[PDB]
Amino acid sequence: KENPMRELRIRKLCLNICVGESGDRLTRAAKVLEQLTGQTPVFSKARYTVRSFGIRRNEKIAVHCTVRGAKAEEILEKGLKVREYELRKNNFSDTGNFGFGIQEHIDLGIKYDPSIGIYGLDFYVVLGRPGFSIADKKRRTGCIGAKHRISKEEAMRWFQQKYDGIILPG
RNA sequence: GGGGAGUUUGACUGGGGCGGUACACCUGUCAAACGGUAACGCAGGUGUCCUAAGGCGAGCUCAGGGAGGACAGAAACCUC
Ligand SMILES: [Mg+2]
Ligand SMILES: [Mg+2]
Repeated sequence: KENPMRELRIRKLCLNICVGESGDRLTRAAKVLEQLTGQTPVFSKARYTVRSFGIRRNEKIAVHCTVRGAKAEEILEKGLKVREYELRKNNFSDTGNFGFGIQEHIDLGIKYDPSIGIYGLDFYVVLGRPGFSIADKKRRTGCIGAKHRISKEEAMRWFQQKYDGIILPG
């Protein structure tokens, strides 16, 4: 048997692009990201100052956004279609989440505009389960127990069964 | 305008002088489980800075570590 609603569902999908310098490149990356995600993304300032990468304290160097639900699985479907539903054993974290990256963006269904240029990005997905909001709600916060959490094997099974993908070793 | 006049040229202090400030303040210890308690005892700090680094209210949680993610690495950004 099974519990009808202890099943696995994706609860958020995070997209980010880290360009490493503020300016026209940054705002065009924000533009392509918001065109892809249908909503305005946000800028993240540099935490520290390191001159090896040519960055300083508190300038926007990356643009990221998060999605839930319908648009989340559509974007994830596009990304996995680009990655031909192929992932590696080490692509999955110990907490049940996973992710990957796309070297360039116009392949997943984005028209090439010569002005904006080309940009890669990182997809990440946080596998969830009904009741995970306990860990972050305000009134009576608590843990999510031991049985209810997600492990690497469960994430692998969910990925290979729902999206009929292949986990090549590596 | 030392030609001439009057006067002054601190204190502390293992003699005085040179050095130093133990000369006004602050922290720990000395200090002997109330408080107080000495030495040129020990380790140090002060003559500032702030329109917010003051005053309320709201919302968040930090250092670090582990596991993941294109360039990305020991270190850039995202997630748990
Ligand atoms: Mg005389
Ligand atoms: Mg006594």
